[PDB]
Amino acid sequence: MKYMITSKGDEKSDLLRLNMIAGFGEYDMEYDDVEPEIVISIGGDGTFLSAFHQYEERLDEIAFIGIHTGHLGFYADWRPAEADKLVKLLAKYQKVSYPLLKTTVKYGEATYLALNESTVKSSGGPFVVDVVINDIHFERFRGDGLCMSTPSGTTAYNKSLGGALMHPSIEAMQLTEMASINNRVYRTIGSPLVFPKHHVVSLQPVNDKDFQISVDHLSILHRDVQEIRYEVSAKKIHFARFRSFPFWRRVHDSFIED
Amino acid sequence: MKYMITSKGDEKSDLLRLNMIAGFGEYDMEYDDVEPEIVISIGGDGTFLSAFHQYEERLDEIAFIGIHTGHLGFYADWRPAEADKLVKLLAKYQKVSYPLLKTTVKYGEATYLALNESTVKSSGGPFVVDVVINDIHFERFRGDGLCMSTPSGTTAYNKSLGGALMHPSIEAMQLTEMASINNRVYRTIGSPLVFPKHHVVSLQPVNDKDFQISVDHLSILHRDVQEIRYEVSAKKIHFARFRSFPFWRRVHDSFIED
Amino acid sequence: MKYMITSKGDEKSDLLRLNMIAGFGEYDMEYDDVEPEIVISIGGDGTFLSAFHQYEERLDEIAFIGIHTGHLGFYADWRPAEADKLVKLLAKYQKVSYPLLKTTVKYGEATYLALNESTVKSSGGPFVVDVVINDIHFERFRGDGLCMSTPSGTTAYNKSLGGALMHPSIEAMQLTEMASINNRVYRTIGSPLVFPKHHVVSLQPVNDKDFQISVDHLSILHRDVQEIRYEVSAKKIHFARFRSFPFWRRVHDSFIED
Amino acid sequence: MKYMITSKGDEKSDLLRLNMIAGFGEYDMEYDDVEPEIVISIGGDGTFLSAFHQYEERLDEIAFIGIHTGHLGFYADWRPAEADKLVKLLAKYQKVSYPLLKTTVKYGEATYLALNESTVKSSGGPFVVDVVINDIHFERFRGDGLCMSTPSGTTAYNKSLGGALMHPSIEAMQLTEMASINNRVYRTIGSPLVFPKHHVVSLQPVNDKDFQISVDHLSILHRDVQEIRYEVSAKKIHFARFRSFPFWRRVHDSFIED
Ligand SMILES: Cc1nc2c(N)ncnc2n1CCCl
Ligand SMILES: Cc1nc2c(N)ncnc2n1CCCl
Ligand SMILES: Cc1nc2c(N)ncnc2n1CCCl
Ligand SMILES: Cc1nc2c(N)ncnc2n1CCCl
Repeated sequence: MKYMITSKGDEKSDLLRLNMIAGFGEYDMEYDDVEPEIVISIGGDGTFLSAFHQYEERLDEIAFIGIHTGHLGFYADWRPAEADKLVKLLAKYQKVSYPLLKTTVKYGEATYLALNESTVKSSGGPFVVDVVINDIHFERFRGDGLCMSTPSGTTAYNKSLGGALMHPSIEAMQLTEMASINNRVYRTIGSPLVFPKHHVVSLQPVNDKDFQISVDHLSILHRDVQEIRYEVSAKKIHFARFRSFPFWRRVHDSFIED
Repeated sequence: MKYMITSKGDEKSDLLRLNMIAGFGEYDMEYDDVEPEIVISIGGDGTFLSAFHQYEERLDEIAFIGIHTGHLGFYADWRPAEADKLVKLLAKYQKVSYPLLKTTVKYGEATYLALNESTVKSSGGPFVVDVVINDIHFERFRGDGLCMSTPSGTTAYNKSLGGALMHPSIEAMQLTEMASINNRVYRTIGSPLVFPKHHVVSLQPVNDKDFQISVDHLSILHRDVQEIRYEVSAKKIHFARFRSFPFWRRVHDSFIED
Repeated sequence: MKYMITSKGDEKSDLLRLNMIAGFGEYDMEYDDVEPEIVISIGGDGTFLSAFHQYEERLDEIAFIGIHTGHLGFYADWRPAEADKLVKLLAKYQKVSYPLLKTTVKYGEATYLALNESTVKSSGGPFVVDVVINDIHFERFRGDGLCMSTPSGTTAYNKSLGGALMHPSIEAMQLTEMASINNRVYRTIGSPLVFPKHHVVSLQPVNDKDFQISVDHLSILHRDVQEIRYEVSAKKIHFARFRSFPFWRRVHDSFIED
Repeated sequence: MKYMITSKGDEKSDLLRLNMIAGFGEYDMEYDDVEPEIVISIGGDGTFLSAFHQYEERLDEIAFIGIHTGHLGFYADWRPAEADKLVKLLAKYQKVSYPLLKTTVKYGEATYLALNESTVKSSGGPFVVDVVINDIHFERFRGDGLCMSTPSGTTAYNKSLGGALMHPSIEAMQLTEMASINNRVYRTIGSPLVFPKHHVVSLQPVNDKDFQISVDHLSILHRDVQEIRYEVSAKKIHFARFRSFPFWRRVHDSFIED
């Protein structure tokens, strides 16, 4: 069974990576960073984000595993001291799948897959877009930007904006506002919105058509934008589970105490 | 097919009720407020709430219809001028189901069914409870109270507390905080929490065991409480749909403009 | 110079109280709980709140001192181990004054002095009041209640409701909302409001005239209420300062780390 | 008495400007856009913002007047139909002063005067700064940015971020957070902070020293930044008042109804 390991790049992560590779060598494991079936991330949730996007074209044949060399992450939920215990079991577990968010941009198409969220800002000018939900004009948003988050991504940027945390077993997506203007003439919903599967949220410009669109940690500028389309992707990320680590326990350890 | 009609009690609602009853008399409809299969509510969402709780023992044999004599409600989504058009079609539509919230209270059991939400406060003293999620201690809440809302109830009390609006096709429940205390020694999650089906949220006392527990508009005091249990109910409320009125359009008309 | 000491009532506070009284006996200090000029509070901010209200008729002749036997409080900012050091200096310091909030209730008058805040709720029914600012109708509030806080009280209940923290050198008062309803027909400002000196905020009923009015920790029901009047009081509480303990440092220790 | 008039540039504003200039010609008024003593703004609060910054070097000799050709603004509080009535009285009123915010940037100094607010973001990377209040380390902020607002500016960007509205008679400044990160290891105060006169709020970098600093509508990038200093300015903007238009009425008309 093929595998590969990505490292944060610091001294602790590179050394932990070489010790796991040496451990897998004692088994029948084959290192292959081209067509792997097991992808291990050593570092933080940001390193795991990079590992996910390096193989988003083969998500159905890959089970991800995360190791946090710093603090407890949501995707990297393995202690460095438990690395050798992980090498044995990984060489012969069950698979756990999380939903993902699809982002489509159209000009005068480009699709992206997000694990945390996808946000839209205005390249310098004021951000004004009309929010269309299933071909129905819902609101004209006026403010800093908007954030569409996955279930597992609600603990990231979505949380800082006031969004709700939702369990990853729910196939849904959540949209939250960034510093919206609300006076007697400009009105937005304010509340976060949770959309189920097969619901399409479209963002359409009003004046400016240049938007700073981000997907997870990748932020790239798009010029002459006609529409930004959001929907829950049909593809899912697969994790390799070896023990019981509930999502609500991960939330407790990351935010309450540990 | 049996039916019944509840009225808000004012002049406009009582007159609209008698005109619909006379219209149903022209068909083969039988008025029966004991074992009805069609329950019509004329007034507001509060009147619809009363109509739901009067027949929560026969939810699987009843399709609800709401008429708003005041402003546009979420459950009463029919104009009074469309009443006669409603009488004809209702006498020979499709059924639409929404999930519900189950509330269990234990002393030293009482179950309730909520359409909007179920909240917990403290009878006078300070409100302190431990929040347990699937037999896991998540947080010790310290503040005014807590609110567990249904999907269709997220537009009510849940919205005023900062909760997210979620589409009723999602079988889930959402918990939100009321004026929580957060300093260097008392810590809550703050964010709203969305729980899927088969997840159990338990509230357990610390000192005071008397709580002011509410279900929709019913508020009753409970003494010597041992545990408050929350989970998505297996029973669903059934609406009779005659036209396309999306939930996100109901949200737009109630909060954006109409 | 006369003095008195109030205790939380537990073992640690009562013992610390008797040791300070014995220390003051070694000086020319006279214990008098009737007409004191120095009032020491041993326990928490709640105990300090009680000590303030026991002598609100002689605020101009009393300098308050707080000792926290538990965690760091905002009004009780002295460690128990620093008690003997406090007894010496207190027997021959400078005075520091904080503004207070005045609350007037009228029926068919009763004035109260608050150190933290004064809140208004509805005795069971829904809470609806019109908010009048300097004889100008500002908004019709619809929700759980309202909270008018002093500058030093903004770190208490006001903080849990989203209010801003303001330095006690600012003679002002801050009003915050409790779970307000905001749809297309009911509209409140939502933002907290900071009022300067000589500004009068009046609350007037709409239907129900019975309100659960609270002042600091005292909560008492009022029937047949005509108006609730708010303004910054002309009286100030006086603290005895012996060292530099800035307000922003007290906020840091209570909420960031310590 | 010298005067000048700035226009939004559209057809309605330019025509209203030429009609007022012709009206002032019938009096002893002298048009001078170099050393004026009366500055009239015709358009919106953005146009008024431009008019303020064009003459921030002569604030003590200038009384500002605003005219809104669109909707009711906070600084432009005169209807276009009341223009001729304004020309007569302005040619022989009382002066009203509002406080301002001072912003100092230091490299390896540049001072700015803000009427609404001054915000700090990170030029691309993550925004991390230490917040120092009167030479005391208060918090290490981690998020999108920070916003320091004037009293009259609290109805603008400060409001969208959750800040409190404060009456302009209070000489103070208010700081609010933008999408802060708060987990078990990163902690900010969250609440808005209101600082009185003579209090200094300093922002110091951690890693990145390039910041996108904005003052009102001007946004300019600063490289190799050592410190960002905030304090209530000693200079005040002067308005020419002809009638009673309370601040709380301006808030009502802009946000509640009009
Ligand atoms: C990169 C990333 N993702 C998440 C996530 N889902 N929850 C919480 N933190 C996350 N991070 C790191 C930001 Cl501190
Ligand atoms: C009784 C009730 N239920 C709801 C609901 N689900 N959404 C919005 N408003 C509701 N109301 C009436 C309160 Cl105004
Ligand atoms: C009674 C009290 N007053 C305050 C205050 N001003 N700030 C913070 N905490 C306070 N407390 C105790 C509540 Cl934990
Ligand atoms: C430029 C500007 N200043 C303000 C202000 N102080 N309050 C409200 N709106 C303002 N605007 C225009 C933004 Cl819509």
